[PDB]
Amino acid sequence: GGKMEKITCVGHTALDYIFNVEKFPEPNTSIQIPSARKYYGGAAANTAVGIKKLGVNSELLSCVGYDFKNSGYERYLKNLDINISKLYYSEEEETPKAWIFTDKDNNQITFFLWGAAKHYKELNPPNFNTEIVHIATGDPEFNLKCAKKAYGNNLVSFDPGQDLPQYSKEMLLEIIEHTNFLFMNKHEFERASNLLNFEIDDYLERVDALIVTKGSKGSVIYTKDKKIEIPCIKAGKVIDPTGAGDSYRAGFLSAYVKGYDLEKCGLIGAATASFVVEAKGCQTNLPTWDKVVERLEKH
Amino acid sequence: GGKMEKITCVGHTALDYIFNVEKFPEPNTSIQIPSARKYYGGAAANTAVGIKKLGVNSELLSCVGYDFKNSGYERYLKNLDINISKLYYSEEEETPKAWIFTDKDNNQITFFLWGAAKHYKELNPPNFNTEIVHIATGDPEFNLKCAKKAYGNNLVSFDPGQDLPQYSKEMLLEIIEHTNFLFMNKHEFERASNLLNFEIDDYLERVDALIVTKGSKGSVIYTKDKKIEIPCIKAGKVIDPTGAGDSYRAGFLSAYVKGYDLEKCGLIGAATASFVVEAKGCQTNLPTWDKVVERLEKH
Ligand SMILES: [Mg+2]
Ligand SMILES: [Mg+2]
Repeated sequence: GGKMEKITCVGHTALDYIFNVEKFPEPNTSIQIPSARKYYGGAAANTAVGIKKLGVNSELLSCVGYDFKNSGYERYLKNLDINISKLYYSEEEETPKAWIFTDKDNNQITFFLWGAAKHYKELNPPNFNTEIVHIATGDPEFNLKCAKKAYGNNLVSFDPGQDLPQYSKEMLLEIIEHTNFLFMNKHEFERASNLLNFEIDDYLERVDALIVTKGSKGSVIYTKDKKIEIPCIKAGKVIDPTGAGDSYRAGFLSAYVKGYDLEKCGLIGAATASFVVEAKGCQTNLPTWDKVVERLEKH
Repeated sequence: GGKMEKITCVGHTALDYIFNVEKFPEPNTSIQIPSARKYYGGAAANTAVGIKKLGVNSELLSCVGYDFKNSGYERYLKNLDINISKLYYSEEEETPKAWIFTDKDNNQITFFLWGAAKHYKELNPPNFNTEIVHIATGDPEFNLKCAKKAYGNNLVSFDPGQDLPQYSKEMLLEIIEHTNFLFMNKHEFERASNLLNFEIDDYLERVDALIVTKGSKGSVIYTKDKKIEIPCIKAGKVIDPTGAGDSYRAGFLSAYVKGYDLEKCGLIGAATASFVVEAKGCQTNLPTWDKVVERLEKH
């Protein structure tokens, strides 16, 4: 049939570390970083936490490591009442991590430790009883299994994100054919469209809504019937843009479950993203529902 | 007076992590690393462990973090009978770490998390009762305090290493004036000599032995009386060159304490270095004394 008032987020739960260096080192040189704070991250977790903060029950499906057990992150999620019953805990691998070296002018070079994500290929998705299954970056093969199992039962939301290069023409077409809400940033949309030889109408033969996000230039929602332009919502002061995308999706999907029309979903996504960019870390300044509604009332 | 049959190593104790990536990422891209093994490291610790493996009692003076306590590294050092009574344990900071991203052609870009090394400026050196105080990379101000306190009591060994750029003409002259054995790699020697306007004889007015290491082209020992050429000792197969320098110093200083002439000290240093380069990690393939003597017997 169809399922309950909740959203499942599938994909990375990770610890993000931002290392403030002066200059990237040339061969046979040692530069340093004073300290490196850890932030709770991972696209799936970011989205799940944002959804929960907006008053919608979320559940998380990720592979975590031996250093997740009893650690800051686990207690943090338990304290937020996020259902983590579906987490796979690895005995051998550590939790996925992103080690981000950033310079003095603010140019970022990153890295992603796969770690316990190696386990996705050993696993198969459970049945989902949620209204929406949102598939964020993770293991593409497992993500396709999730889309193909959920589609026609749960609404499927998908954003290929930085995983996009790993999808062949054929595999991308397959997951999109099992997607209800397809989110892509503009660069990724152009790349996907060139790969698929798709125009907008080709996506809309397969999905219910295509949402192209353009950051500071807003977003656009395309359906069969309509093109909806969503403005960017002005933040107070941009400290960290990293969590913005996941937070827009968190807001959009939360609004959808809460029963608003797609335009309002877009506006809530935009308003949500405007909060997260005000602080460092993808989950640090996630807003409540009433705070997001209040900000849209001003803008 | 003078002191006992032991060597104090001052400076970094660190955890080294080598991350095997495909290509360094361009702006707004996510590449990955499958896993990242941890190796026991830090120039001071590397040297102390190498010394101990050669049958000479060593002690370590480093600032370590809250994640050192009870961790792999602490038990490992205790099990090797390395005196770690002088370690400073930080409550607030983590242990220094080196995060080394390496590519497919084998080009390395590195980073050094300062962490608990912030505490050196809060501390002052104890009296040392050892025959040699070896001062490796660390906090230059604390290192100078160590040299100035030890000189004329303990023999002082010093290598500015990758810290060399942090020393002004004046500060470098000062620590060298309190050094008995000065080690430098050739590039660092040329840089130091240009900065100081020193020729070899200028060093020798201040130090007892200047040891210039040239890796695969061997090393040279200069004293007032003599120039001693030390060949490189052929290894089996070079897997990791990272630990080679510290191991040469470990061998050289161990031989010195064991009462051999400087030429033999050089040869032992060379032979020791030939073992460490055969495996990944700076301490993983550290040889015993008899094994080092045996290898020189062949070469
Ligand atoms: Mg269809
Ligand atoms: Mg003098």
